[PDB]
Amino acid sequence: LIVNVINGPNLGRLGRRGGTTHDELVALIEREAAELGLKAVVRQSDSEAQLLDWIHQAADAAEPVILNAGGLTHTSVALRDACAELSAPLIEVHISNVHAREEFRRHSYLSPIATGVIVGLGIQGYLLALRYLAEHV
Amino acid sequence: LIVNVINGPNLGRLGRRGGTTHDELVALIEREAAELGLKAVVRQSDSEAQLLDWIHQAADAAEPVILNAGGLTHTSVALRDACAELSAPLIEVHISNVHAREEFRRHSYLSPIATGVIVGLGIQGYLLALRYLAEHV
Amino acid sequence: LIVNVINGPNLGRLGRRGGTTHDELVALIEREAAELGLKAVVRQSDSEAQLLDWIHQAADAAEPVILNAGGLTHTSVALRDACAELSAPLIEVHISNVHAREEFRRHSYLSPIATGVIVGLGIQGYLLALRYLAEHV
Amino acid sequence: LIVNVINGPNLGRLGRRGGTTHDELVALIEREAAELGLKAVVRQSDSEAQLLDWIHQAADAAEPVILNAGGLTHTSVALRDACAELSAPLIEVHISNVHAREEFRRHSYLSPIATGVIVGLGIQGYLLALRYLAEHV
Amino acid sequence: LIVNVINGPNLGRLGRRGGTTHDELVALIEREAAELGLKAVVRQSDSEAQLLDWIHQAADAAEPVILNAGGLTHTSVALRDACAELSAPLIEVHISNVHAREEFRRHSYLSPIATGVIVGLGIQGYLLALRYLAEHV
Amino acid sequence: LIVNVINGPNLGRLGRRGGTTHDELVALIEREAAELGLKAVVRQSDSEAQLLDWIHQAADAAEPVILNAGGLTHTSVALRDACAELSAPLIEVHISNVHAREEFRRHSYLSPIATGVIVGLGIQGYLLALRYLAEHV
Amino acid sequence: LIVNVINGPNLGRLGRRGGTTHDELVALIEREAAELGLKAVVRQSDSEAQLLDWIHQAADAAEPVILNAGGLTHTSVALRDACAELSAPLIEVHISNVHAREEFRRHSYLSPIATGVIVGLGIQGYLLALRYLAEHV
Amino acid sequence: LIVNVINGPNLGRLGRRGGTTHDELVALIEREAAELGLKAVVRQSDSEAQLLDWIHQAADAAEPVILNAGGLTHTSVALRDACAELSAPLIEVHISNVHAREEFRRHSYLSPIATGVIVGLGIQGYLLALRYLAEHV
Amino acid sequence: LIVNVINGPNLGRLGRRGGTTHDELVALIEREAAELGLKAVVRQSDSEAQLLDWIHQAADAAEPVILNAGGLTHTSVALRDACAELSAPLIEVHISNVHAREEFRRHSYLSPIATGVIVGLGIQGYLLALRYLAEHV
Amino acid sequence: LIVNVINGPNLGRLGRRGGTTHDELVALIEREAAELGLKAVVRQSDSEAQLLDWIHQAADAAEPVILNAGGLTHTSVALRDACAELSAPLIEVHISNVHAREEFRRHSYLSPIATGVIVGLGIQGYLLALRYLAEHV
Amino acid sequence: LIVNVINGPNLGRLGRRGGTTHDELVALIEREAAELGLKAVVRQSDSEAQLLDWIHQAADAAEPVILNAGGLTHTSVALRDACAELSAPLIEVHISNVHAREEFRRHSYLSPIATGVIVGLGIQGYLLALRYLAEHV
Amino acid sequence: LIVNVINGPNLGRLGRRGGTTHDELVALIEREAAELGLKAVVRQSDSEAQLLDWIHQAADAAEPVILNAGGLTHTSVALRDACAELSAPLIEVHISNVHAREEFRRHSYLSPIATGVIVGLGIQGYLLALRYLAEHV
Ligand SMILES: O=C(O)[C@]1(O)C=C(CO)[C@@H](O)[C@H](O)C1
Ligand SMILES: O=C(O)[C@]1(O)C=C(CO)[C@@H](O)[C@H](O)C1
Ligand SMILES: O=C(O)[C@]1(O)C=C(CO)[C@@H](O)[C@H](O)C1
Ligand SMILES: O=C(O)[C@]1(O)C=C(CO)[C@@H](O)[C@H](O)C1
Ligand SMILES: O=C(O)[C@]1(O)C=C(CO)[C@@H](O)[C@H](O)C1
Ligand SMILES: O=C(O)[C@]1(O)C=C(CO)[C@@H](O)[C@H](O)C1
Ligand SMILES: O=C(O)[C@]1(O)C=C(CO)[C@@H](O)[C@H](O)C1
Ligand SMILES: O=C(O)[C@]1(O)C=C(CO)[C@@H](O)[C@H](O)C1
Ligand SMILES: O=C(O)[C@]1(O)C=C(CO)[C@@H](O)[C@H](O)C1
Ligand SMILES: O=C(O)[C@]1(O)C=C(CO)[C@@H](O)[C@H](O)C1
Ligand SMILES: O=C(O)[C@]1(O)C=C(CO)[C@@H](O)[C@H](O)C1
Ligand SMILES: O=C(O)[C@]1(O)C=C(CO)[C@@H](O)[C@H](O)C1
Repeated sequence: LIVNVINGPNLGRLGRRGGTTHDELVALIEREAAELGLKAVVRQSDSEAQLLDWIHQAADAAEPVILNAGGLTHTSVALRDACAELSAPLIEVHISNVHAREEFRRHSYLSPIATGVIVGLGIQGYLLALRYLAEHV
Repeated sequence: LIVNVINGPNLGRLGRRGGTTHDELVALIEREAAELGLKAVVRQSDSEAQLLDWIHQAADAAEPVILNAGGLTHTSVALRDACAELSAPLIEVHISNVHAREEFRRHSYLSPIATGVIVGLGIQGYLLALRYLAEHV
Repeated sequence: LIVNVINGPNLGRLGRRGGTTHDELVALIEREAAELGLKAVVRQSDSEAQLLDWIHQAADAAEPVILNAGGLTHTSVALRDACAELSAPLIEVHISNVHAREEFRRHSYLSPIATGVIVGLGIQGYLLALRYLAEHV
Repeated sequence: LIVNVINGPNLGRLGRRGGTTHDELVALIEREAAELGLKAVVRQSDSEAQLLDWIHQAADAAEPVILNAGGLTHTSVALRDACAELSAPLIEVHISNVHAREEFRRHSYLSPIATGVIVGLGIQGYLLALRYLAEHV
Repeated sequence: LIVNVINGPNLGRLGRRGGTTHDELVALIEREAAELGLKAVVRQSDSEAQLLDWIHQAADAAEPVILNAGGLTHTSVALRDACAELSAPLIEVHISNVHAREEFRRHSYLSPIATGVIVGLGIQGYLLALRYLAEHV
Repeated sequence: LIVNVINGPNLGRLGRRGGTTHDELVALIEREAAELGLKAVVRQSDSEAQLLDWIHQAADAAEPVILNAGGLTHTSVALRDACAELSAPLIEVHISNVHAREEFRRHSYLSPIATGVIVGLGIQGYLLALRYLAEHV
Repeated sequence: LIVNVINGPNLGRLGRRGGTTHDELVALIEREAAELGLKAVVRQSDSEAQLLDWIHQAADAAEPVILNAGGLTHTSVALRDACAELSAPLIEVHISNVHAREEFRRHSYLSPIATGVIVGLGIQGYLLALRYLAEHV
Repeated sequence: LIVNVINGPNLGRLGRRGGTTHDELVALIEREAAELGLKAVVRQSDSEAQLLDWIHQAADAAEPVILNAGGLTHTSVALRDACAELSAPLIEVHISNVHAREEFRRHSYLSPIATGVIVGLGIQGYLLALRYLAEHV
Repeated sequence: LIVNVINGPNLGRLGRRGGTTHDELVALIEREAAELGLKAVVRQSDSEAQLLDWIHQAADAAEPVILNAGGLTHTSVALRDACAELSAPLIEVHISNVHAREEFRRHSYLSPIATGVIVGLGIQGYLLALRYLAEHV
Repeated sequence: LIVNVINGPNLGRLGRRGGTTHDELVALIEREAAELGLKAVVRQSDSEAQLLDWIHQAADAAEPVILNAGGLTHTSVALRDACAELSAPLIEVHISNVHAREEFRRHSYLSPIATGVIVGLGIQGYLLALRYLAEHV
Repeated sequence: LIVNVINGPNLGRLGRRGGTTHDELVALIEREAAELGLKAVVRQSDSEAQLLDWIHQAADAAEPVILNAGGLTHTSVALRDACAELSAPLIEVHISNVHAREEFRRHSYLSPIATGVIVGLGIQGYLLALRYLAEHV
Repeated sequence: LIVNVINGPNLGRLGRRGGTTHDELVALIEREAAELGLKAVVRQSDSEAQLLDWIHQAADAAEPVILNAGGLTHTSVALRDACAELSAPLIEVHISNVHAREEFRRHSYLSPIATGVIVGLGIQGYLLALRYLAEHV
């Protein structure tokens, strides 16, 4: 019924970073989420402690999370441990294809405790992640 | 307009392997592909040489491929080299979450030369992969 | 009651490869298997897709497998995934002592999902593998 | 004519460790060894220095050894160097399937200087190891 | 005379994470610390920058620290560098046994610049850490 | 009610190795163990086979063990396998901070099958280990 | 015309950490920067999210950055990704010689996407970094 | 007198893959092989089992092989084991310079059991390989 | 029109090292190079600085190089950097099959910046390398 | 008062290698060194033995060295051992950013025994290195 | 004045292992040690606990040790820790050249805490080790 | 009858590097070599090409070599290949204990093709190496 979309560091910068901005991204998600009969609560923070607080809320609330954690994907165990609490499905999103880049990008602390992972499908990955969650209730 | 869905070894065995069989899988894909205005040509082979021949056809034809190559994902460079020819988008599909399993499963020769990757969303990954390709023409 | 003996690539070549040929090997197994009150269905293929099809049959049928997969032992995850289905015991056979050779030979994708492993006892390993299966029904 | 069965540390504890005890194990081996026309001299020690002294005796005497060295398998070069002297066949036995366990268990200092290796066939591995030695004189 | 107990990310969640909550934990520490003739100043933050500021205070003040840094243990050099300043003893605490879990958990940037480490003794580790500090003034 | 304190090689040498000797150590433990309402049975051996025999006794008896195995910590799988039998809690003790020394010292075969680990708190670690066991019956 | 000097965690502590404090450091930079005809905007934060926000400003503004990111150098991909946006030159500064210390300090996520790197020249590295930027406009 | 030229997977695709096709390649080899007084029997297959059967024929026949095994070079031990039988010279051919590409391409299971290796000289490598074999009878 | 053949350390010793000496080698190359319509300028030095000076000349002159750098192949980046300047083709020659020897021999700093590589074809590799260069002008 | 600038192999080639030649480089250094009140003695050699002899002179003389050792940076321990003697400061210079290139370039035997390191600031690094040495007497 | 020669496991077997036996070895050492004005106390044990007890005696007594620890060289930290106590010189002896054998033999826990090491000079290494100790008092 | 003592780079510097100089070293060797009935031809060079030329002479001449190759020990394959020619014994000498230093010092390309190795016995190692060669003719 409710989905939490959580974006980590440097995901404010889309565009600036042919560029669809985060404000547009929120717009998209929220539209494609109203057709699915869902509500999308989309947030972005550069602060790990903020991201954690949001994932705590989703844990207590048992609402599924769609998480594009940015560069913390590859480095953060604190984040992963907060994700591990979640009882509702967790879906890991990457806009770029990470496996086509630096080799250090090919490890994710989050993948192994997520339900599943979408990578390289761009902005639409978010929308697809939504559609998975709609069809699994 | 046309999408090639290609399944590698042991993907005949779905079910037998709560189990949705491959025949059902073909049924699904072909239905969700008719709503998208697409045609889905879905095949499965245990033979690498067959898989290659199908990817050659898709290369010459420039039709996008959705490829769940099975255990050849982790081992086959021949396959990857055949995928590399493709001019149309390539999407890598995994039913199980591979990153939640054996560590050797977390390397894919295909990922780095694919457009993108879906993992752990089950049978639906195929359907989502479709939807990406529809929205990108 | 029935045992499947499956030999992978280059195991046709025994002798040619002091040499007991595969035809002799089949002869042996089938004799020592009649004394044990068993039936031995012994096959050999250079084709992975064939090997898989045979292991599929043994999976559906729930008949134990004795598998000397050759050089695919060290490289094939597809094979291992097909072996993983088996409900009846799986025994991995190696004629040569693999640990006495190249270091890459000392990893087997099959070992960890087999019941057990015989290595370096030559042609007789097959016969011993039989005897294990007889005494465990 | 004579076979030395040598068990390393913690192999006294079988049972205690559905459990067939070492005393039963000795009983087994000695019975299945009388049918083969062999004599089985079965010993067990937690002391490496004792194990070595027994392998020295077998070296001087040129009597084949069946050796389940326990956790010293994975760690001991001293043992391996004592085994290296043997002129009669050496067979390495493991009750559990070692490759199905911790990854550190998948290296054996003994394997490369043994004639061959049996793993995961339980208590019977000893009996099979016997049968190899009978048929090779 | 004064001890600083510092808990890192996700240590607010004890219980929720049979569960003794952090508020209970603070209660414990502060009780067992009054019997030892000590004062326990116990804090928790998800923010690394906050944790650092607290460790700066303890550095300037030369008051011993008991630090359970959470998932930052395994990843943070910034934290370790702040701990390195401390002149009073530093004790690293882990509730779970970390060595019994994922292999990446078995490296701690903090251990080598701590006085010592307690792991897997649960909530009591904190109390024991206290008792070390009491007996060493 | 009874605790087994077991010290491995070179732990006789405390002092000789500002030095509190083992005889003093036994004295300590036995005093702090009488206040806790416990009995401490403290032994030390340079012989692995002896250490194993003591851990066998504790296994059969189901009495908790406090084990400082010395340099066998880092090398011995035989020891670890004997510790694995224990049903009562096992606590691993290190006097020095091992993580502050050679890098090879930072792996312990014992840690992952122990209840927990104390490191770098000196002689007192033993006393703290006691106190854990008292409070957990 | 304008240079951004950005210092990461624990760089407030210079001195306390023969010690020239950060306030002195700012004093220095700002003096040697007025002789070069430049303006130096020098900031320090323990918060990664703050550091990122400052690097975002420098990215949008296209003003060169001199960045001593502290312990986040060795661990942070989020930081590196924010640095990657910069169009103006980026210079990485280290006061201590990092290659003369722990081996983990010899990898920097920042180096490969920086213009260049100064290491071990102490406080003056900042001043030299300035002088590079003056001579390259 | 006779040379076997064997091409592995995806070597049908030359051109399609400035492009000289395989049919042209066969044409070349067969021309430059008639001047050398040789006969060239050139085949190509995507099927490993076919490649093996051809190498078996060359083994029995003791006719030298020129082998460009494609992506199976880097992955196949079965192939290597079939090549190992050959008594006549084996020459490994690569059109592209493999060492100038992905790092995984820089290991060949075939190289160590070949007579020698040609890499990066393009289509002509085949012709040079011929010329070696002519001058060595 | 002109080819530079450059041999590194210990290549004076051919023969001494069934042995064709370097003087013979020069003789060969110069003969097979006159039939190809080429001129071969063949040199050998044990001195890296000399080898570099010769490769500098070939760089300035834009004349192709055939380089058998000896043991500097596996160790020298200085050499590789000098080879990198060359605009004319560079061909790496090895008399022995290097991949059939020590594992450290299987890395070449030169391979990745060469046009191509010949290995294990003996003295003739030089002659083949010539023939490549003739046919590519 | 005197500074030794020492350039290793292939640093003669600047320009040839938009290009400022070594002769220009010497010109620069010597000018910017006269303003600093210093004398710059700048040399370049492709010969390691020459470089060593120059560093021996600087060692005996106790005059600081600025050393851009070229490709010997990454490979030479002999050089590093000669640098280790120096009592006056040693500064390591790299024109290119080495960390932005091949991964093997990111280890320097010299860095850990140098005072400090400048990398990627081009020709000016030399001038900055000078300025460090002037301000530190 | 007194030297302790200590031989580890399997060093009883010299000869049996052209063979000079240990009894001869003791004879040698004791003769060449009387000419040097020394006394040689030569012992051998397969038991680590015995070896340790002897090294404890040499530690307390401050008499130099010549130690050929056999296969415990490569595996034993307990031994190394006992050797670390010694105040008198420790010399590590190996009869065979260990670096010419298996790669695992090329690490010695003892080397780094020994005064020095002799390897591959056969039985005489002992005599040379003596001569070092004579000339260093 | 004749022994070649060859010292590599930076071994001129003994003393300067309590210091016995090389001139003294030559003096020593030549004295202790006259008592042994030998002649010692002792040379030192910083030039690898010189060292090689000397080892070539010893190869042709079949006179044993005592080689302390300095930092080229750890890096040079060219040297090792020149040493490999020698028919007379080769003894590797190190003054310092190399295993007590940097970890990169614990690999020697020379050790595996030497007769044996002396390390950490200082200047006397040379004299002992002599004595080995005297007693082995
Ligand atoms: O582009 C993405 O999807 C990505 O997850 C985001 C960031 C941050 O921009 C990067 O840190 C990741 O490597 C990739
Ligand atoms: O389940 C999947 O999606 C998967 O791609 C398929 C197979 C084959 O069943 C496995 O070989 C892969 O590891 C995972
Ligand atoms: O000899 C065997 O038992 C073996 O399994 C078979 C082959 C193929 O001959 C090899 O590929 C294996 O390494 C070993
Ligand atoms: O169970 C076995 O066969 C085994 O060899 C025995 C021990 C000791 O119980 C373990 O140390 C080995 O890992 C496995
Ligand atoms: O449970 C612990 O003691 C621990 O330190 C805490 C966290 C965070 O909950 C984890 O990140 C650590 O891996 C283990
Ligand atoms: O000091 C300890 O606590 C320790 O467990 C003991 C020994 C043996 O003295 C060492 O072998 C260990 O590395 C550390
Ligand atoms: O001293 C430095 O220049 C340095 O960049 C700073 C810190 C933080 O003090 C450390 O984290 C770095 O390793 C080194
Ligand atoms: O181009 C070649 O020579 C090559 O051997 C062929 C293929 C298959 O095209 C690739 O799989 C190899 O990496 C390189
Ligand atoms: O034999 C060769 O072709 C080779 O290039 C030459 C030398 C030097 O003899 C060796 O250093 C190389 O490993 C191999
Ligand atoms: O460009 C440099 O600064 C450098 O030190 C020089 C050389 C040699 O040109 C290269 O060998 C180094 O990798 C980088
Ligand atoms: O031969 C030796 O000198 C040696 O130290 C002894 C043994 C035991 O024989 C081996 O375990 C060592 O690897 C080598
Ligand atoms: O001191 C030695 O014996 C040594 O061989 C010599 C040098 C060069 O001084 C060093 O390069 C070696 O690491 C050690």
